[PDB]
This record gives sequence, structure tokens and C-alpha cells, in this order.
Amino acid sequence: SMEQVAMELRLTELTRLLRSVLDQLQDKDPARIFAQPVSLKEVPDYLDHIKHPMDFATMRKRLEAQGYKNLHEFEEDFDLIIDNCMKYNARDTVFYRAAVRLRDQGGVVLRQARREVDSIG
Repeated sequence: SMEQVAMELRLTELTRLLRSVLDQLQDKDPARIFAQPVSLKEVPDYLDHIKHPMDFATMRKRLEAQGYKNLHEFEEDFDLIIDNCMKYNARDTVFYRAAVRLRDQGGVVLRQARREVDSIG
């Protein structure tokens, strides 16, 4: 149908906007602490601690399959990156501190994305 096409164009345009949000968020992680899944070879107990692992590469796979229906879904995944790190790692670690800086900086980017998603529909 023409409506399914129109909806597909909306999803494609969301995907374009989310791809730019994801690039901007990831620049706020220049150390690449959150670039890839925590390695189960290197942290073999990780899944005993963290039930829903997340990282930027896994987000990117989901994005390119147009797997985010709305900004809320995407934000949920970004929040998991941060929140998993702040539970697994102690406050006095380079890891925890990197998450805090990513959260604080990313907040700005996400504040305007929310306005852009509402604005452009």
C-alpha cells in the first residue's frame, strides 16, 4: 500500500536522524570504552552481573536493520551502556568516570534530538 510506503519513509528518515545521533554520542567516548561488547573471554563472570549488555556496535547493528521504531527505544539502549558500566565498575575507575562523562555530554545531544523527532514528526 501507499500508507506502508509512507510509514517506511518515516522509519528511514528516523534511521537517518538516529545514525547522526549515534555518531555524535560515540564522539563523546574518544577512549572507545563503549565501542564493543564487553568480552566474555576477558570478563567471564560479566553476565552474572549485567543482564542486558549493550555497546555502540550492537546499537549500530540494530540501527542499520531499522530496528529502532522511535527515539525512546534508542535512548533505552544508550542508557543501558551507561547504567551497566556504573553498576559493574566502581566509582573510582576510569570506566565509571568515562560513563559519567558520556551521560553528561550525551544529554545535550539527546535533548535536541527529542525536539527534532517531535518537530519533523
